[PDB]
Amino acid sequence: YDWLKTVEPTNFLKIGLPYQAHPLHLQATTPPSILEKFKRADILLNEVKAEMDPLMLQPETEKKLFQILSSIDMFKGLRKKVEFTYNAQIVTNAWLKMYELLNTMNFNNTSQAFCNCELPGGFISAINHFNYTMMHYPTFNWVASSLYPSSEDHYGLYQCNPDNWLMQSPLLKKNIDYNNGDVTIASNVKNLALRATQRLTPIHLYTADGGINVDYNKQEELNLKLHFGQALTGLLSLSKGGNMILKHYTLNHAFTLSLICVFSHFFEELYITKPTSSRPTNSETYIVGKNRLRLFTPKEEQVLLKRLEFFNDTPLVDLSLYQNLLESVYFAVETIHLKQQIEFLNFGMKCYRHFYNKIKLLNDYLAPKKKIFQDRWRVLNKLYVLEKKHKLKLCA
Amino acid sequence: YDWLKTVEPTNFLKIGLPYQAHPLHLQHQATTPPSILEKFKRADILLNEVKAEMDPLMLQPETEKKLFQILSSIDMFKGLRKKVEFTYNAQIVTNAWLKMYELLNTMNFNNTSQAFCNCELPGGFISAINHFNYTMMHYPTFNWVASSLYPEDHYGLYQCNPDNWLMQSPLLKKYNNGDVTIASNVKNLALRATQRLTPIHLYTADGGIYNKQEELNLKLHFGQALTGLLSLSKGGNMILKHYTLNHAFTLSLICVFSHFFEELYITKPTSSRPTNSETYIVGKNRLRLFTPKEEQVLLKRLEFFNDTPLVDLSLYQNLLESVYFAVETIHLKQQIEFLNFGMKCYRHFYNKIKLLNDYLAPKKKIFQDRWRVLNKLYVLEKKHKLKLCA
Ligand SMILES: Nc1ncnc2c1ncn2[C@@H]1O[C@H](CSCC[C@H](N)C(=O)O)[C@@H](O)[C@H]1O
Repeated sequence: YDWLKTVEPTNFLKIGLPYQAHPLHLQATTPPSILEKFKRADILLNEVKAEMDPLMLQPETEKKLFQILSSIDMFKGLRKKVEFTYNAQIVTNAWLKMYELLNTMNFNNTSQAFCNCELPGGFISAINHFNYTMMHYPTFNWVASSLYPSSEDHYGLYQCNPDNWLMQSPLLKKNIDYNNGDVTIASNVKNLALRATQRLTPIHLYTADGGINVDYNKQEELNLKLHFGQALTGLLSLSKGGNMILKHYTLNHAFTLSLICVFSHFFEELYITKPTSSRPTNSETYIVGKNRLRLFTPKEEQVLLKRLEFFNDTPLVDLSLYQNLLESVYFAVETIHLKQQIEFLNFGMKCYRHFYNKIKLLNDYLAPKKKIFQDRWRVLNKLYVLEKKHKLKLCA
Repeated sequence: YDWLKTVEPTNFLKIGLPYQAHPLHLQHQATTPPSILEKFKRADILLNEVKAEMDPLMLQPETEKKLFQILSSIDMFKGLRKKVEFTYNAQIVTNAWLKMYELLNTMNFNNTSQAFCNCELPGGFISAINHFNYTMMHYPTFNWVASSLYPEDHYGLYQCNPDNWLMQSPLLKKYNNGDVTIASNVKNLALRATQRLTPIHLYTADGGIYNKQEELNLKLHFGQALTGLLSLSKGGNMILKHYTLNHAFTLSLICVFSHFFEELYITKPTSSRPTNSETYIVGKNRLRLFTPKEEQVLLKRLEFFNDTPLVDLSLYQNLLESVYFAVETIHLKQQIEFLNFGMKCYRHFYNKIKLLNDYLAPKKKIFQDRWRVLNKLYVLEKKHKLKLCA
C-alpha cells in the first residue's frame, strides 16, 4: 500500500568527530552524564530490536523474517550488475560498502591495504577495483588476515594468494607462534601487525570488518574484544598518514566510546559512517580515521595490548575529557541508530507483517524503489570496467 | 516531561458487536478463512512486537525488577483498591472487584441478581456483584453460585459458603474439580448451577492461565464460554474475560456468542490494566438457549479440542469488522500506547522511580477520583457482607 512507495532514499551517513587537542592518558572515574543518553539509546534500540523476538521463536517465521529483511536490501541487485558490467570480483555487499566508503571518504592514499577479518574478501577487491579504475595506481600491494579456526574463503582469494594472507592454517597449530587470525588474542595482534609491516611499508589503508556471530541486543558488548583487537591490529600496523576503516555496531558502551576517544588522538579526521549499502536495518557502523597523525608510544602499545590480553569492559580513558566528542558520537548514534535504523527496523516489521507470506509480491512492489536507490548509488560512486590484467587471483 | 503532565484518564472502552440473525451453523469441517483474518494476524504480530520490546529488560533480574517497579509506577489505579475497601466496607477488593464493579456500572444490565461466577476465586467478581446488588440494585436477597479450579481461596469465600460453590475438594475424587477445560465438568458445572439457582441472570467467568497467551487460553476460555452458555437463562447476561481476540478460534467463539444475545460488546474497563491485553466480552439479554445439538456439538468440540473455528468465519464479515475495531481500539491503539508509555517511563526513570511516582501521584488521584465518580460507590451494610473464613 502507500507506505511502500513513500520510502525515501538514504544518505551515506558521515558524522565527523572533533579533533582532540589534549594528550592521551590511558588510565575508571565518575562517568560523564552524557553516558546516560547513550544508555537510553541502547535501551531504546534494544527495545526496537527486541520486536523481532516473537518471530525468532520458530524456524519457520525466523526464515521468513530474514527473507523480508533481504527483500528490503535496496542494493542486492546492484552487486550482480557491478560484477557483470564492470568486471568486479567478490561483489558481496561488503564490496559495495567498501567501494562507497572509498568514493565518499576521499582518502589521501589507498595503495597499500591491510584488510583484517576479511575472509571472503569484498573489501580487498573493492579496494583493488577502486585503486586501478579510479586511483590509477600503477600497482596495488595488500595483505589480509581473517580468523582461520582449527575446526570462509568463498572465492579462493586466500588460497590463491598465500603470500598476501597473514594468518596460518590449522596445519601450523601447535607451532609456538601459531597465529590463526583471532584478533581477540594479544599475541596474534602483535604478530599480525608485525607481519603486515614486514610485507608492506608503508601501510596506507587499514580495514577491519569483523563481527562475532550470535542473541541480537548484546551485539556491541559481545564484539568489544574483537573490535578492540581489530583496532589494535590497525593501530600497530597503519603508517603515519595512513587511513583506517573499522566495522563497529551500536557505539553505546563506555568501552566503545573510550576507544573512539583513543582513535581521536591518532587521526587528523575521524568519522562514524553508515554507507547506504550498509544495511540500514542493522547497527553496523564504519569508523574512519583519515591521515594518521602519529604512532603509538611504547607505553601506549604496552597498555592497550595488556588490555586486549586481560580484557575487561572499563573505559580506556576518562570520558569526561571528551564531552565534545561524545556529543558528536551521540549525534551519530541518533542519526544512524535511533533515527535511521529504528525507522528501517519499523519499516522492516511492517513489511514482515503485510508480506511475510507474500515475499514475491514485496519484491515486486520494491523493485522500482530498489532501482532508484541503485541508480543514485551509481551516480554517487562512479564505476569503471576493471582490466583483466588487474583482477585478483581467485581460486573459486 | 510534558508527556507526563498531559496524561489523561482512560475511558471505558466499549465496542458493540452485531447480533447475527442468520441461523447458527456449528462447523463440522475446517474451512477457508476470510481475508479479514489476515488483518487479525497482523494485529497479533504487531501487538507481540510491542510486547516484545520489554524482553531485553527481562533477561537480567536487576533490570527486571526496575521494569516491574516502572509498570507499578504507571498503574494509575494503584491505591484505589484499598480506598474502595475501607471507604465502603467492600470485600475481596482485588482488581477483579473494580473491574466487575466498573462493568456493572457501565453495561446497564437488565438484572444482576442470580449470579453464576465461574473461574472465580478469590471472589472479587461475586463480591463486586454482591456489593453492587445490595448498595445499587436493592434486590431483596442476592443468590449466587460460584466455581473455580479447586484452590486459590485467599479470603475464605469458598470455605465459608459450601452451599454456593459447585466444584469439589480433592477428598471427593470418586467428581468436578471445577476445571472448565473438561467437557464433562463443564456440563456438570452448568447442571449444578441450574439446579442450585433458578433462574440465572448473570454469568461471569474470570479465568486465565505472552505471544501465545490467547492461544494457551483458548480451551479455558472455551470452557468458560460453554459453562455460561449452558446455564445462562434466557434474558440473562454474560461477562467473559478474554485477551487479544486475534486467534480464529476466539473470533469464531465470539461469532457463536452473537447468536444468543440481543447486544454484544468487547470491553476494556479502565480498571482493567491498559498495558495488558485483557478484554471482557459482555452479552446482554440472552435471546435463546442452545438446541440439544448445539450443546452436543459444542461440548464435543471442547472434549476433543482443536484450533479449528467453531463456525464459518466468512459468514460474519460484519461482526469480524466490529471485533477488529475492538482489537484496534483496545490493543493496537490503547494497549500499545500504554506499553510504549511504560517503556518511555522505563528509559527516563529506571533509576528515578521515586521521581516518576511524584510526577504521577497527582494524576493518580485524579484518575482514581474519576473512577469513583463514574462508578458511584455506597457503603455496604454489614448484614449484606459475604461470609468470609479468612
Ligand atoms: N576473533 C576474530 N578475529 C579475526 N577474524 C575474525 C574473528 N571472528 C570472526 N572473524 C572473521 O571476521 C570476518 C567478518 S566478515 C568479513 C567481510 C568481508 N569484508 C567481505 O569480504 O565480505 C569473518 O570471515 C570471520 O571469520
